[PDB]
Amino acid sequence: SGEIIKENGKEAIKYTSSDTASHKGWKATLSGTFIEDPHSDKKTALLNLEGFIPSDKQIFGSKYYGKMKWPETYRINVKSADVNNNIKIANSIPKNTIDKKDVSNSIGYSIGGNISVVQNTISYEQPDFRTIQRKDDANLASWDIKFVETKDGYNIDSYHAIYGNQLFMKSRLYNNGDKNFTDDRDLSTLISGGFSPNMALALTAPKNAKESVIIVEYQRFDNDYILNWETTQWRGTNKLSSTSEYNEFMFKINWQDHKIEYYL
Ligand SMILES: [Mg+2]
Ligand SMILES: [Mg+2]
Ligand SMILES: [Mg+2]
Ligand SMILES: [Mg+2]
Ligand SMILES: [Mg+2]
Repeated sequence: SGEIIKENGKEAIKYTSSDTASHKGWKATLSGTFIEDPHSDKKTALLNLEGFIPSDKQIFGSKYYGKMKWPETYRINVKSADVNNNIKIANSIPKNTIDKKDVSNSIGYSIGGNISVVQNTISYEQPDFRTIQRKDDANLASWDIKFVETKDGYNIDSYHAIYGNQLFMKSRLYNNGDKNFTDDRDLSTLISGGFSPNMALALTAPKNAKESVIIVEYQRFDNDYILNWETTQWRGTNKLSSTSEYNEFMFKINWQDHKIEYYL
């Protein structure tokens, strides 16, 4: 069931697998390309994570008061574990910090074992946010997709002596509280809808490896953007929410059978 790959007069065999899991609208699809390379002294799998984390944006309020809960940071952790601590994340994308709305890069495998950043390409959008790769070691790759500023240039630190933080304030003078937040069509899709992460990595294993595990951890840190009517105008305040949300998905990396298998 393997396919021959060729490069510079050398050949190897590749195998593909994928599995997917979801819970409460949070989704993780982990796809793999396993390489059995006679020209390398280890085994490698390129893994591609695609998923979705709902924004859970919510608005509450009344005539003089409003609260908008919104996602300030999405955190994605991908952890590798195995009983003999032999299997390592060799590299992962995206790297460093990316402020561009469209994130796109590739991780490639060369026959002989070289990994460069057979290929896996990632792509996602992050309007008004940035991606910070916060961890990149042998057993953890982690990324924060963190809010930067609205198109109007308001951020979580913005402060006006009268209006406070105007972050998602629709009008200084008008509207009831629950009707005074930025419309969905004027918000980043990461706030109105959610985030669609796409990250990738390369795992390296000893030749005799039969199984390991990948754990995908999703965390969404919410903030509360609050409006209070102050006699003649609205005043906004942004703070950390007292709640955040978390979901994780574990996948067996079945090196022996070249399969990715979600653990129920
Ligand atoms: Mg399945
Ligand atoms: Mg470690
Ligand atoms: Mg500015
Ligand atoms: Mg909504
Ligand atoms: Mg844990």
